[PDB]
Amino acid sequence: ITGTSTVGVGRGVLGDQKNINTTYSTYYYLQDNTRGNGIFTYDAKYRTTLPGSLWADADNQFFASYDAPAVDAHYYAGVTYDYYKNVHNRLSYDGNNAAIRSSVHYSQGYNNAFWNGSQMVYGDGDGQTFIPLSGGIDVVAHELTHAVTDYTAGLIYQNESGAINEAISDIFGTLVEFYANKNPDWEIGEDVYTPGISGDSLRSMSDPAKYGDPDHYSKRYTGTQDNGGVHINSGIINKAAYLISQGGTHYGVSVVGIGRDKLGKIFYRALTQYLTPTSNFSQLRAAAVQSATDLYGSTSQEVASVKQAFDAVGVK
Ligand SMILES: [Ca+2]
Ligand SMILES: [Ca+2]
Ligand SMILES: [Ca+2]
Ligand SMILES: [Ca+2]
Ligand SMILES: [Zn+2]
Repeated sequence: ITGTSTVGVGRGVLGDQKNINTTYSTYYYLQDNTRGNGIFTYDAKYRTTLPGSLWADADNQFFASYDAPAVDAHYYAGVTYDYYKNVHNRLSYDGNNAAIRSSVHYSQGYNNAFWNGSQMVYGDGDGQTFIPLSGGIDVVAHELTHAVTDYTAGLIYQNESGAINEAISDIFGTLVEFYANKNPDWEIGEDVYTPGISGDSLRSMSDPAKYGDPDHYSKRYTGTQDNGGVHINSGIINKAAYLISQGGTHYGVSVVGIGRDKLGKIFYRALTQYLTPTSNFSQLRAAAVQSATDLYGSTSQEVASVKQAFDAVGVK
């Protein structure tokens, strides 16, 4: 809507206070005009009809429990936009400042968050397995990254290409978590997963096997569930990414880490310049090696580490 840009204050899912960009026109709306064509957050009101109604508030103060998921979805979408703009010089997910839209309070006791091809959607969780999903910055970044992938490589959401699609979202979800410096780690969804259990997460990039996911190509899932194991086989690529950044010896293969910044630069280039809709793991390796070569030279330590990481997880 048309109005005056202002700043409100509220509390997120984890109870932390933060300032959020809003728009004033009779009511204060969760519409951030400071980033691209805007960031809009909607209330789905426990229904499944999307996007719902643009979030309206009477006093620009968002401290009600019902407001929490909206505050975080709005705020973290902004942080993710900042990451892509400042680190990769990319304006929004389409590269042309497309408006970012998110809906919270989707359905009832819904334990998922997703990108539906046009916007992000967040459930409130059942309170046991998950609390409002927008409370996890890696979750929000994971979802917005699916939008970036759709507009670039376009990796089909099935089998190996789908696993790469998933890994890319976990990788950048984690890099954004580090960018915001919000208790960063290499775990996925730890902030909103099982509030009654501390120290766990949905997936682990440092050690995928901790939750039963494969950490080597020889252990890849070949079944039909989960669209050919897109959330399972992503562990193989997540482990490779972790090794490239942090280093380590996996299955007897030693990798010299090159850091998170270079990991991001290599994978962003691979994603935007070399990957295609049907790329498989072997092609991802080729794309990553070529990207590192473009950026650091064929005889660089960076290229060497990329090769070692993929060798470690069995991807030739
Ligand atoms: Ca209020
Ligand atoms: Ca964390
Ligand atoms: Ca995390
Ligand atoms: Ca937990
Ligand atoms: Zn995903």
